[PDB]
Amino acid sequence: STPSIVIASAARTAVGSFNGAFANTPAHELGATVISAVLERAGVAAGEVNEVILGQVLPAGEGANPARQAAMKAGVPQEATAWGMNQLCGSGLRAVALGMQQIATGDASIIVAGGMESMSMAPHCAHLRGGVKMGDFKMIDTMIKDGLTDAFYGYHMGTTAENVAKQWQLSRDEQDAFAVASQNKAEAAQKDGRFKDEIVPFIVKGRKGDITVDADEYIRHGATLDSMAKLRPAFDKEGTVTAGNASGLNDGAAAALLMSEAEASRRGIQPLGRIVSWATVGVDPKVMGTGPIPASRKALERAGWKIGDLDLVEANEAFAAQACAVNKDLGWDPSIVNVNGGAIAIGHPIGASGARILNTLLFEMKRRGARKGLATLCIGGGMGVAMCIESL
Amino acid sequence: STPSIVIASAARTAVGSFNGAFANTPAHELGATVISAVLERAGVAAGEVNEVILGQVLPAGEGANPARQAAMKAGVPQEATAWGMNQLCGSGLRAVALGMQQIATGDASIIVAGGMESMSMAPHCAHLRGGVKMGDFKMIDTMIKDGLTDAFYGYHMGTTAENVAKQWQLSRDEQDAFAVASQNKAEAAQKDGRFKDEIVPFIVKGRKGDITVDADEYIRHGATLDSMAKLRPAFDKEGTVTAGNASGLNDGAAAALLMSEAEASRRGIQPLGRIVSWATVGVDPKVMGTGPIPASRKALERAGWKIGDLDLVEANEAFAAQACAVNKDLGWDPSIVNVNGGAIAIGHPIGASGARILNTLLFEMKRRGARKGLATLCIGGGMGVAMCIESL
Amino acid sequence: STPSIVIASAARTAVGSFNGAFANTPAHELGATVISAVLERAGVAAGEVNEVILGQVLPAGEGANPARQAAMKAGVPQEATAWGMNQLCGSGLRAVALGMQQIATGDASIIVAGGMESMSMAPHCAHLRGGVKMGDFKMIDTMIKDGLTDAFYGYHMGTTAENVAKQWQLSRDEQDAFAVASQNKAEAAQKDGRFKDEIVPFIVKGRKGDITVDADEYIRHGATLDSMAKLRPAFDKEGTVTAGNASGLNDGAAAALLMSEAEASRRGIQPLGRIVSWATVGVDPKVMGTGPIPASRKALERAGWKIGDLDLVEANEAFAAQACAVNKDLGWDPSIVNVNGGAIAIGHPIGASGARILNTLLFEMKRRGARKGLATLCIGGGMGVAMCIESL
Amino acid sequence: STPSIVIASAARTAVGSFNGAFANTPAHELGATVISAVLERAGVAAGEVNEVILGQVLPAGEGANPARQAAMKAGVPQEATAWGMNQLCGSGLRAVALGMQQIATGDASIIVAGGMESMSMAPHCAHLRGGVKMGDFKMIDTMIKDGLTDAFYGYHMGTTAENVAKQWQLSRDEQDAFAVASQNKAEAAQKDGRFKDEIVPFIVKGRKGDITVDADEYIRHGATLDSMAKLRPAFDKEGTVTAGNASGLNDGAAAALLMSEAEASRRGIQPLGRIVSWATVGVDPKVMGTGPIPASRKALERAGWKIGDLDLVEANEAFAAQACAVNKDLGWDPSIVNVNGGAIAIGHPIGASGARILNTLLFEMKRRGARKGLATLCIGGGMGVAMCIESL
Repeated sequence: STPSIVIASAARTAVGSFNGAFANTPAHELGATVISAVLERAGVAAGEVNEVILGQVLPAGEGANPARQAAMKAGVPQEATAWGMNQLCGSGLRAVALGMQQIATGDASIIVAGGMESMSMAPHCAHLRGGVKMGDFKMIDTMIKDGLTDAFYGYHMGTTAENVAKQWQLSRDEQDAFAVASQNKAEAAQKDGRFKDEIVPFIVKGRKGDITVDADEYIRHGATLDSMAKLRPAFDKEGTVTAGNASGLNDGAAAALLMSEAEASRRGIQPLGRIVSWATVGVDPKVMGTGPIPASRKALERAGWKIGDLDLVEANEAFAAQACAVNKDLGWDPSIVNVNGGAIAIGHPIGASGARILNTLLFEMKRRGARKGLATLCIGGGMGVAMCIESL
Repeated sequence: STPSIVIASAARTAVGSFNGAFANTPAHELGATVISAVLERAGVAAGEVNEVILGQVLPAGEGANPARQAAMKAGVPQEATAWGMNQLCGSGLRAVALGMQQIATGDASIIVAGGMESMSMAPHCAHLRGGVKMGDFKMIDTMIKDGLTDAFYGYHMGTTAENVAKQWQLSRDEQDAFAVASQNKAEAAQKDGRFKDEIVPFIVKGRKGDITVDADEYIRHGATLDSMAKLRPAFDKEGTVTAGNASGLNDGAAAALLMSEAEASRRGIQPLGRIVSWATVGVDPKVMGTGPIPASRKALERAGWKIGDLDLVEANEAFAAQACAVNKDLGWDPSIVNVNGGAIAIGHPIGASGARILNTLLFEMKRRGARKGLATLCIGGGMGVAMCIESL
Repeated sequence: STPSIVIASAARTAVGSFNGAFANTPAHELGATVISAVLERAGVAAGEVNEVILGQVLPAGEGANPARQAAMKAGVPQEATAWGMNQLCGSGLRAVALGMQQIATGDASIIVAGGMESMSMAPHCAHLRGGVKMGDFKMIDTMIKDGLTDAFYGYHMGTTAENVAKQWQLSRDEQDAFAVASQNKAEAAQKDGRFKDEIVPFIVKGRKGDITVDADEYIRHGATLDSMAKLRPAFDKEGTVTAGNASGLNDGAAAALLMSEAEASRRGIQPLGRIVSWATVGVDPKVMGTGPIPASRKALERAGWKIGDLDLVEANEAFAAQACAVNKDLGWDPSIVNVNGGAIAIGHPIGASGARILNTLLFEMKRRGARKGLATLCIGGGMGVAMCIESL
Repeated sequence: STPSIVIASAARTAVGSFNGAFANTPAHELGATVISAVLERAGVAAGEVNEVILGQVLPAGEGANPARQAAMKAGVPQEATAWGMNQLCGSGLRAVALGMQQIATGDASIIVAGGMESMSMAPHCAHLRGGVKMGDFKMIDTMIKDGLTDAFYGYHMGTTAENVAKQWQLSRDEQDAFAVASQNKAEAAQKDGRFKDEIVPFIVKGRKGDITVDADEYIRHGATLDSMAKLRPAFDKEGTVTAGNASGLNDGAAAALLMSEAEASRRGIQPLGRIVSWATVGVDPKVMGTGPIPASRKALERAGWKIGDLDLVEANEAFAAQACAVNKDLGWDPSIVNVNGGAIAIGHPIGASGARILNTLLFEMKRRGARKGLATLCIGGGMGVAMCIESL
């Protein structure tokens, strides 16, 4: 016996548009509906939860330990514990791995892991203690500063996307075609109802009416090639990366309920998947979108799998440029990759995104009867993270 | 196989006073000194590090994933990984448990773990995207909001301290004595040089001069009972908890280099300790200070130890009120607890604290030849974390 | 010598709604349009103007001396002078009076005078020099603080409205019926093109298309009594003053070209009127709304006129409570007061209001053939101002 | 007869250094003390005051109509009226002319007029109603934005001071020599007790000790030429204007009690002087410092005086450059100009300054026995204000 951890249930909120559906909704409120959903979906009571682990990159101003606020809201008992973590864009997936490890070391039985992010609610800030004798000073967008910018060179992540576009010789036309495809695929999945199983509706509490949000709002309908082609390079004036072939700024939460394989068998739960391996690797910050390459490779080696053994893949679409370079290097069949669209369409709620794509993978593996899956993301500052899933 | 992880080496900066020695030093610069130090003290090169894991509660405005910043600054290679975590006051110790689990489950060989915090540099913020159509709005002190306030009932942690004072019938005099004793013990320890081993000096790079910081500046010298007795209660106009019998606002970093016991041996390292067990449990938020009770018990049970087996103990002094209740309920010999003073004197740099007291425990264990230790902290929002360590 | 000052010409921008048509238009820009307008209307060249005087209450962040900025934009030469003034709500009419005095004392020949206000562009502010060691601080809405709040009692102007309402025993129903009557009057005048003459169109300079504003946007079309009677008290909680029976938050500018009666004859100008008298008087800030009573009476005594001699009156509608009280006490025929509706419908761009209503009176006095006219406003901090005008 | 308007009395606070003696004193508190002092020194009851006129450039956040606040706090009754005005740096001397005009037009019997300024209390601000969707923004220093920045070309007043220097060929050694001379003259005078009479003491209400400010604290004692020659230029990096030969940022208030000459004589009051003329003129903004030239020539033509005639002058030293050029062109004897020093030494409380120098002139005229006096100032944006005084 070697530990075997399973994913008993999963869920996500719709991914809200920047200052959209979740514009004034705290990340923990989203996370709390996702916690209640995994619990209800699994047939597990809040009472049984030992720990809640929630990847989250932008918690400034939300109060002490937003993960515990989420667990507490969801009725997870005070006797349980909770914590937040930050491996930037990888966070939501990394948390799942960290969850797995709690069970594997005998420290916990039942874990809810994933991530949550409200980019809309990220505040602007300034260090004012010393005090500003005289003159103007900057109020800093914490979302840009703490979530989207390279810490060591100063530039937007998009600049790394360009570095990757230049290196892999990825034309504007390749990048835009990829973008348009992500949209059209995500539209088709959405229209066919392929996101319903994974999405838990979220009730946005109002003064003048409650609003039920259960549709991914960032997905553009009838996206045209021309709409992409017309855009201006966003980061480099003779660049190639645009706001249309990059993912956006988004809100959401996503999580999974985990237990041992034998525990799921005792409870009669038909799990979404066995966690067969995971990995995280570093790369050059300058080309951070390449992260998935060494991370997926290492994850696969750990499972004893060939790239060609995979039946479905979710590789997060930070930028068309990096998603393209990843697909090229790995060489896996692109028809099995982000089959229901990706982040360019669906969005990128940073700390939740790793769990969001996991949710998409898992519910698509169930529906198509895919045996072996892999989810992976690039990570600002130069890292990768990947996870292998096998169906039971 | 039952993995066995050792702490090969450890270090910490001196603990800075609010807006004092480290007033404009970013937390990751503190962390980077400590990473370098654990490496040099262990005889391990930075190239050998697989992951850096740093608890940090107040990273707003520092830029993306300060743990990575710290790790890169210290010459940890881009191929390694790094991430931050947040379990409030527990974080710096939890990070060490979580680094242990990385090695236990075969994912890493070498981990640097602890925490870092610059409460000084924590900014003021506001959510300003929606705009403010009209009326006044708060610029919120992130330090207080995200670090020191109960997220549910809204009040300062001192209120939970009052709740513990009331419940355990802890007089003002008893709290003040406890406080004065922490000061006196820390001063003794400092003058005799007992912080020297644990502290790595930190160079505050100036303009008109580099200043080396290697002494704990929060410790007040010649602290009198009358100076404690004269203070007004800080949270409850007829309460008992004061600025003097509470910890302060502080800046620091602290860490442990971890590896398997078989690896230390290969390397010929004489480790500071073996991690025999850890535990984290929740309690009622209203009395979060009682955290250490169920976590310490669970940790000892896990280790197979009685309370009486312990030779040394570091229990973090957030508030004299809670430190007293912990010591009462546990009933361990108070002459073995915080033998070189605690956080009322030394300071409480939130995310670094758990690794700070682990540092103090390890180096005193080595000094005096103590076989069995325990580090534990209370955690805001109602938790506790604890770790058992055995000498080799 | 008996001087004799005439208003050669006059014009106002339309009145914009809070965060509306002029949401991003600086005051002096609205001001500059009005300055050139009175010049073009009078057939006097900008280079003939000796001085510009503009009432302005909320000039924070617009830069040095916005009166000099509006004058310069409007093509008044540098050899001239310009200044701003603040008698709060009465500033715009008071400036008109200050200009008359320049000519009377032989210090100037041609003056432009009035007021300008952008309540939209009023910032939030905080005193931040000392620095802020710890704790939240307030970001202060200068529109509320410097414009709508009584300095001596600390409450909103609407509270002084409650006071006057209680003093005069003005029912909610009476206050509301005034409010609907003012809206219906205004909506009638607008449709009928009675505001055309005085309104000079303003061009909102844009990126994605220029826009011409020439219609008062705050007037509610189809104002009903039932819609009024549904609202809640805005200030007091069993009060009588609502948002529907008080004036709004608005932007705009208004001015008048002044010169000696003889000067206008030299130039073939047919003046809108002769300034016969003016007067300002103080009252209790708690009932600041009563201000127009002593002021209007003083003004009438200086003119050597009786109340019944007036053919037309513009008495500013700060609050239906106060407007109703003033009218009740003076006993001037309601049918000659605010004939084209008042501020409850038109809005109340503070610094500009007083020239605003001067414009309305002057042009409607031209139109119907009225010979004697009176303008008056209540003033925050417990003042009144008034002016008497006679047709040539 | 003729409108003959006299200064019955005069008083001024000491001028404070920036963030110094009056660091947390609101302007209106400084103003109230000065209004009370003009009344006492004259022997006039506060209830006899008709209206109060206070220049003031930086009222952001002080609340509704600070001139009204000054007046009420000073004990002037609610019946009186009060308002502020901004002709920037001339505001405080222009206000005296405005009040004179109230009495000359027969609209008022007794006026208190001057200026007030807390440049230390001036806050930082931003326009945030619309909201800041994404990205960094500036919090703006209103002192700078609204007080010392030319709104047209964008630059600090010291650049226009540079423009006058290059134009007038005023060396670094020439301006330095004027600066030292203005400090010695001002220090000498202060030691002699020559500011005593004009100054009313102000009481800084403290918590741990009240403090009596009765000395100009911006004056620097033992001012040498070498410290002045060792300064780096502040505005132009290879320039000629420094912090040392330019005026400073300061706090203070100052005023004059006004009434007709016939009136003074009824009350048995020996006036400080009679206002014989005044004037205000525009100039090229770029070279704003030259304002005092055409304004004094004008003032003198309206008095029907020659420059020679003058027995004493107070020409405001905004900068050493603008000053020397105003001294050079007009050709008035330098010995009678700023005889007790100037604004370089004493300081420059923007909206109060004009009223400040009027005080020095009036009181020094009284002591030394000068019959004819002139005060004058340059004004940002390109204006001059000036006033001719005659002793009885």
